[PDB]
Amino acid sequence: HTLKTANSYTDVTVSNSTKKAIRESNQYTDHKMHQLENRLDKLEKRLLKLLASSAALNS
Amino acid sequence: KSSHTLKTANSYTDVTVSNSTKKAIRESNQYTDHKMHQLENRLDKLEKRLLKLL
Amino acid sequence: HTLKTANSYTDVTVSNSTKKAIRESNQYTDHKMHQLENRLDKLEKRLLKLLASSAALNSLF
Repeated sequence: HTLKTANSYTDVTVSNSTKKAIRESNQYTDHKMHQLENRLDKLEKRLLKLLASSAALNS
Repeated sequence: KSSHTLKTANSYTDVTVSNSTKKAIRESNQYTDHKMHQLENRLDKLEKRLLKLL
Repeated sequence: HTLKTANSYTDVTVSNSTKKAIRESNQYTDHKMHQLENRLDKLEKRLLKLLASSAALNSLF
């Protein structure tokens, strides 16, 4: 009786814990990828500048 | 009966919880590798376009 | 009771687990993001340099 009840309480709580961990870690991930996306957006705009600048250098 | 029962149940907890810590770290590390491919591919492209442009 | 004690042990163990997995996943994500940031810093620097010498050449000419 008691062994089965504890082990099932373990199973259900553990399974909720696994979800919460991944949920929270994957949200941190999304947070860091956003920061590197912003950075890549800004790079790409700088490259677009150099492109026009290069074509203008010809002459 | 009951210290035997407490002990058995805690041993169950220990192996189940640790496997789950490992499980959660594996899936999150996988999701992160997924988001890293897309970021690194974007940067690969940018350096390629700068090199071409040069 | 034995059940109450077993379940309390389970709650502390699981809570410590959640904290540990999140910490370790996040440390991973931090190392992978730091590597890219490094790559990205080098290119930022090259671009600023190429932009200023082309923006200089334009002005001169």
